[PDB]
Amino acid sequence: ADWEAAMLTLLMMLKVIEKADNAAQVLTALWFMALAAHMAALATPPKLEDKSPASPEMIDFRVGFEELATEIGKAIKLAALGKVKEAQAAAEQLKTTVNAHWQKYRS
Amino acid sequence: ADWEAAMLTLLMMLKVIEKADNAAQVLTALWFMALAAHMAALATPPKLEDKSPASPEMIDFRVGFEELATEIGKAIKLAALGKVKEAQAAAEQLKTTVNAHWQKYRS
Amino acid sequence: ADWEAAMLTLLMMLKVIEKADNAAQVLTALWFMALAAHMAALATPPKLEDKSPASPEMIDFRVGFEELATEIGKAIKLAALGKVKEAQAAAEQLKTTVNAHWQKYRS
Ligand SMILES: [Co+2]
Repeated sequence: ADWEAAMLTLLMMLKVIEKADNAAQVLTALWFMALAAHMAALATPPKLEDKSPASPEMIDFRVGFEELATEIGKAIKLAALGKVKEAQAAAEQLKTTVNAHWQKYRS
Repeated sequence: ADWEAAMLTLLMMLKVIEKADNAAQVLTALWFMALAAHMAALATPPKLEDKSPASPEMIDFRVGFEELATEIGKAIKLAALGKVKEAQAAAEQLKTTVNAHWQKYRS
Repeated sequence: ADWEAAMLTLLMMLKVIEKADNAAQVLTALWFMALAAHMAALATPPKLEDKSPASPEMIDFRVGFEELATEIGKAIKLAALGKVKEAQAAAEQLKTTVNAHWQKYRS
């Protein structure tokens, strides 16, 4: 999928996560977040496909997206070890990270 | 997974999509479709594993499967921008494409 | 994701599978299992990251994880051809395999 679709999916699943009371739905949505990050691992924001592969702007985007995926994985492990509320705290921190990465290349 | 399992998953999720009233279940099933296409990206239909890698039949199969994945991504973006019904219209068009690709190598 | 998170996800989805009466939830959880195996395809158990890439211990781990993924795919095809209960029988056999692979490198 494209960058915008995946970022909106991440925000959607974050909305689904804060309204969760059991780790089942939590872990499900977190794995959907990791899924959306995996499908759009090479996607490019509409803001800057006309940039070179070794451009520091592009590398900024790439490492930020990797950061997203890594933070998702940490929250997934939290939701796997049983802790349904600590996973949601990590999910709100992830929401901060997702907000930043999206608002940087949203338009 | 194998080609047949993934194509039946696509048809199943298409059946789940037309009975949807909110973008949440829609986007969920569409991402499951993209997932099934990602897991079976190198799968071969039972009809023609005894073909060469550069055989135009095989390349036909490959580009058709890529077409499936791309059309799924477009429907996913539609279901991400909020439009739950335009996503279902794109999903019925995708159902046409999925029907063709499956009935070409079903047996 | 990491090995432990993915293995706990597999066990969780196995728990969700045995309580299933329709192939919809079955196939959904099985595809989540294949998803978790795909995300952690290169993950390393906490027990043995300090091993060489060509170490037979590491290769044992790798082929066992591939075995997990393959058995998941077989169960997914069973759950796709309509057979909701034969898929659950294959899922309990998969539970045996998952138990072994997890208890080998759990700590
Ligand atoms: Co992949």
